[PDB]
Amino acid sequence: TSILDIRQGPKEPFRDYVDRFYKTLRAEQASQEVKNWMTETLLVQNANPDCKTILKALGPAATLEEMMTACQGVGGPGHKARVLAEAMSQV
Amino acid sequence: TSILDIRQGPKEPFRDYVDRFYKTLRAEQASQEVKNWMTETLLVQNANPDCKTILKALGPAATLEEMMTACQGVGGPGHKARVLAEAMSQV
Amino acid sequence: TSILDIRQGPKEPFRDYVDRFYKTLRAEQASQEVKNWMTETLLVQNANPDCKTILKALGPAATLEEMMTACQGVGGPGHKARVLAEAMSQV
Amino acid sequence: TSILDIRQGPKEPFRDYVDRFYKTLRAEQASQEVKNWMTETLLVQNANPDCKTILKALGPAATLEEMMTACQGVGGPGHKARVLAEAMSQV
Amino acid sequence: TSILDIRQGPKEPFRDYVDRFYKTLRAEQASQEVKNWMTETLLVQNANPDCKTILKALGPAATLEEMMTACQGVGGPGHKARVLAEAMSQV
Amino acid sequence: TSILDIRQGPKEPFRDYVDRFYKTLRAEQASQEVKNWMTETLLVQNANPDCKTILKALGPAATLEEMMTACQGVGGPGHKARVLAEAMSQV
Ligand SMILES: O=P(O)(O)O[C@H]1[C@H](OP(=O)(O)O)[C@@H](OP(=O)(O)O)[C@H](OP(=O)(O)O)[C@@H](OP(=O)(O)O)[C@H]1OP(=O)(O)O
Repeated sequence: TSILDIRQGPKEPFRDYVDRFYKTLRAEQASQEVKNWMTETLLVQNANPDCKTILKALGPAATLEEMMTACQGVGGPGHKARVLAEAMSQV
Repeated sequence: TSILDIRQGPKEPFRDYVDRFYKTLRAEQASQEVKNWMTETLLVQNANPDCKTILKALGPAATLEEMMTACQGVGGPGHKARVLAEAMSQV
Repeated sequence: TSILDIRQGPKEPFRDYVDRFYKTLRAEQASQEVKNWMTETLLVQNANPDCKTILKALGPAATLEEMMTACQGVGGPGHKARVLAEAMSQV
Repeated sequence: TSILDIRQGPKEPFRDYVDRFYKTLRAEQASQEVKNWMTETLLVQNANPDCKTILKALGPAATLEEMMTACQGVGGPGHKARVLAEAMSQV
Repeated sequence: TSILDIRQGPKEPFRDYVDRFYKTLRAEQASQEVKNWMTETLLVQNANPDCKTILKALGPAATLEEMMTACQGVGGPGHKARVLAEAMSQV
Repeated sequence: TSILDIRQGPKEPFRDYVDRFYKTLRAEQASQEVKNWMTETLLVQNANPDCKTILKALGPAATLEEMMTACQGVGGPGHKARVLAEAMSQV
């Protein structure tokens, strides 16, 4: 069980993914700075596309609470209705 | 396990979220007034968007039974059909 | 675990909700008449909107078998298709 | 646990419902003829609407294998697509 | 637990159904030729309609790997979208 | 439990499928080169159609991280909305 393998499922909510991410990070053989850099790269690098869109919309300099607050709607009725409406609109 | 971390899932019903909220609140090192203020801030602050819409519609001075009664339809067939209909209508 | 807290989930079928309702009612400190009045008030008062619509359509003087028979379709394919069709029709 | 209480869930497949029906019937205090009559009344009487439609379409003199074969499509993609198409068509 | 009772659920994937089919077949009191004939009759006879369509499309002289390969898409997004599109098209 | 039997479910995410694939591969009686060839044939050969489309789009010379990164969106809201939009568009 390594940190590079923690990938977000297509239907897994973002909070469970980040929970598994830090849980695996606490059990990884690496220094503190390396764990911080992994937090700044792999946590967003290994997300699902539906959340990588919103996380890419927040841009850099976004805190963890802002990311989780911005992605906790993915999956819910409003987000699915909006995504389907945009898909039918553009196609 | 802290109180600031209890966040509502995108598909979790509101009643389970408030149940976990008070369950974690009973096991938090804080005075009574602090627990009341946390109840008045974090419970609505850390909800999912689909319920934050209705809770924002009820406005302040709304009791817990009014919130739970107003949000227990989120997820059900009628709410999903209405949200999808509005999404197709505006887009 | 009190009787006032038994609320129907947005996706829970009506039969499971009434099962939990009577199960909790048998373990509540109240007289027989009080349990009957609770059966006549809270069981319909604390239902989800999708079932409160049909239970409101049956009106008073409706037996338990009539309620459960009228609400056991909520969630199924026909009910979801009809609700979505009405939502698209009115919007 | 009585036989009159075995009701089909809105999303439960017909085979699980009839399995619970006969399982409860084997543990009911009634004679053989009474169990046969219960099989001929309650098994179809206490089904969900989506299956009561097809079972009503088969009419009487239909065997158990014909009922289960006719209702094992309820829930699947084809049945949901057809029901939704008819709902959008009539509304 | 007999072999005639193993029926595919409306939402069960074909691989789980055939797994239960052979698992029950190994524990059935019948000769080898009888088990082969049961494999050639009941495995396709007792499938759900959504898979009986594709298995009927493959025709006879189709191997097990061809059946499972042809039916492993039932349920997935592409198959549901195609079935719904055809349902809306014909209705 | 053989390696030829590990097939991806219609709703199983790709990461769970490849996890079971390597887990079963580590417990298979075969040399290293044979396990590598099995990795280069069966892992893509025995996928579901929704992922075989994207894996066929990546073409050969694609690494495992590229495959998993390209298929982790299958199932999510965006992929389902896009597939449904294309299905309604072509039909
Ligand atoms: O009433 P159901 O037949 O069980 O329909 C559900 C429902 O889909 P729809 O509301 O779009 O019909 C779920 O949607 P949610 O609101 O839970 O999001 C969806 O789950 P996904 O969100 O993952 O799409 C799930 O689909 P799946 O089979 O892929 O789990 C699908 O169930 P059926 O596909 O069995 O209809």
